Amino acid sequence: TWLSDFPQAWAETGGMGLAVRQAPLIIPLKATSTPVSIKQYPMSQEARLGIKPHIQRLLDQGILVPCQSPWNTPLLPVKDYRPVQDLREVNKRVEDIHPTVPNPYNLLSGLPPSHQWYTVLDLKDAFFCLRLHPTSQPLFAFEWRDPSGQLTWTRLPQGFKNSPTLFDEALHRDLADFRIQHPDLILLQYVDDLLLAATSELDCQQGTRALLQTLGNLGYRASAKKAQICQKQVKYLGYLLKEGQR
DNA sequence: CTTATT
DNA sequence: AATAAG
Repeated sequence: TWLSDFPQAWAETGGMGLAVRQAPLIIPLKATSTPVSIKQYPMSQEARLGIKPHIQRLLDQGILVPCQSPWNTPLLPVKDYRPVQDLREVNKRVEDIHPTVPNPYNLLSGLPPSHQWYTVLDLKDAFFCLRLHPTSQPLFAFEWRDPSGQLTWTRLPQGFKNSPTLFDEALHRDLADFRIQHPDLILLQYVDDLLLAATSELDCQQGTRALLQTLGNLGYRASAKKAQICQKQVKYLGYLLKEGQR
């Protein structure tokens, strides 16, 4: 099965990803920025117990680490509890980058009628596959208490304004060669949502095998549960792709 | 929780 | 002078 043939490619069997070819990211600040330390609003025990096992898993995975930082932003006290960091004051102090992710409408314009066999993959915990340079880690620090200090991220965090664009650009670099090796396949990338299109069932099977092999080797992980493999009809970016339509 | 947006 | 999102 698709599961068995590519253990490394799937999130369910390959472990947490890590994009091994990508240098740890340095996050430039605006020219006038200085650190902001925002106090953590008190969190109820209910919310703290809800959040706690997620924090512990991330610590175990090395995605969070202890730190002491002059930066601090709050975790939401009401966040099915999973921690959500309010990074708006950090985002304001980080230098802007050009938004290079295409909007879905334009992206799908590059899908020709000749290619009507589809594979759709979504990468699991995509931002977390990208390492942050140690110099940039303190930027994203927050407080954590167990009724005691700060933690921060060692990977590109949720809620950071440039994460989608930086991920999209990193994956484009990592999939550049795949595109060159498979000139007859169509590959659409929208941050962590991928569409592979081919002219035949067999070509789509072979391409999908090569894409999974490649993604796994690079350190990314796709959702086996959500995967739509070699169908003439798929759901991609809120559209139903069918009979060359939409 | 905070904060931007008829 | 509810709303959606970090």
